[PDB]
Amino acid sequence: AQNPNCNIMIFHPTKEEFNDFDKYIAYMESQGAHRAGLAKIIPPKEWKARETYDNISEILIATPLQQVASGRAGVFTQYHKKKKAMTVGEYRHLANSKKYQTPPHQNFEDLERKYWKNRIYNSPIYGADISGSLFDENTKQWNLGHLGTIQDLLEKECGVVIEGVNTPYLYFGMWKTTFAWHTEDMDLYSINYLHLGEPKTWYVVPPEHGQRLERLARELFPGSSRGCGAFLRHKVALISPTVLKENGIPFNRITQEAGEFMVTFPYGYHAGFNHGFNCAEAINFATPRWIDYGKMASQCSCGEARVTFSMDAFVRILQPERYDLWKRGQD
Ligand SMILES: O=C(O)CNC(=O)C(=O)O
Ligand SMILES: [Mg+2]
Ligand code: NI
Ligand SMILES: [Zn+2]
Repeated sequence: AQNPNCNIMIFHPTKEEFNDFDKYIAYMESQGAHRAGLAKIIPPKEWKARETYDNISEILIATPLQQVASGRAGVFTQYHKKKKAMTVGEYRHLANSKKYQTPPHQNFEDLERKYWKNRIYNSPIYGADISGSLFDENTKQWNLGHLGTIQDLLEKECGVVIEGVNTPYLYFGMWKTTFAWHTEDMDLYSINYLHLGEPKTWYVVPPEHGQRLERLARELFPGSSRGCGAFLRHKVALISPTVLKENGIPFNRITQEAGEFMVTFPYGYHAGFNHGFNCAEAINFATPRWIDYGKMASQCSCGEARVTFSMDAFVRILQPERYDLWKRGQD
């Protein structure tokens, strides 16, 4: 069995290997990459996403979200308070302000220490989940707006044509902006390209051990767990690496820098934080190997998770027994 310790693998595809996206995902899996839940892909030196980032300031962040924490430093939830619209230029200035800017630090490990010590005492503002793309239309390799769609994959594998669309999303971050512990909708893959700016640190639990994280989470957030049998779908709970280690939860960590891709694999729980002002693009995707995970994915039906239009067909076709309850949670 390849990668039996479930380490995060880093790949350096050549320009030739960068042509065929599906083929390379399958290659990474042949080497055991998916066992970690997360892989990093460093693009060949010949590749670029676009020519420059000099002209992005006028993008609108219609609903910036202030991420307010509750709990203790290593075990907390966050809620998202909606703020007034602002441009990316305005958001960048805010991120760089004394109130929000990254503190002085020695290295990534020092900044990680500072994150986990102090995150809860601040409320950073995240420009998350903005439909759009920063890839140039002429970028033919690993262009996240040009991937094969999940509806087409489902139709190819299973024969059923379904409604729905699959487009990318932009994320504008600042110091301490946080992504809570989650797997993707329907336990899909995700891919995330860090276009510009400061790094993103990731934590990940191997898919084969995801239920260990779920059991810890139920213990640590006992009210939330009574409320919903899949409350991590709410995407609000944080647990620090120190707490995970104290509880024997297998995990790994890695820092993504600008110009690098990360892929999350089906049922790979992940969480993390941004180091300073940055912009990432991400999308969900599927492969043949996903279908079995999609059939078994948990679902939130309590009303909280509320998701895209396109998840309806995935539930309907892959989880017909669950569909009526889930759709009620949508309504
Ligand atoms: O970058 C973020 O805030 C969160 N991203 C992801 O969870 C992802 O790409 O799957
Ligand atoms: Mg612009
Ligand atoms: Ni994710
Ligand atoms: Zn729920």
